[PDB]
Amino acid sequence: GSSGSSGSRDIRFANHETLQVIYPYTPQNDDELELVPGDFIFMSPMEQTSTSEGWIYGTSLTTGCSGLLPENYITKADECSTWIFHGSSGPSSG
Repeated sequence: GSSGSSGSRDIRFANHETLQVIYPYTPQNDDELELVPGDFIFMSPMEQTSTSEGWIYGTSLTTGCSGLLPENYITKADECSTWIFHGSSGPSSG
């Protein structure tokens, strides 16, 4: 069949989200992950743990480590743009 587990080293056929760190954060355990200003964080629903509360499970782009972080330290990725994908536009939407 196909040689490739569910996950992958790179996001090609996955719907992983991308967020940019807006402020640093000093963790205290593994459960959480270190945050760095100017880095990205890949969030996945299959890796969500204690997020619904306020945190968010993702993976760093610089280091490559994953863990829980405060949603109040990151932001949506508005740097990457699609090629044809429209999504939605009109009422102050973009």
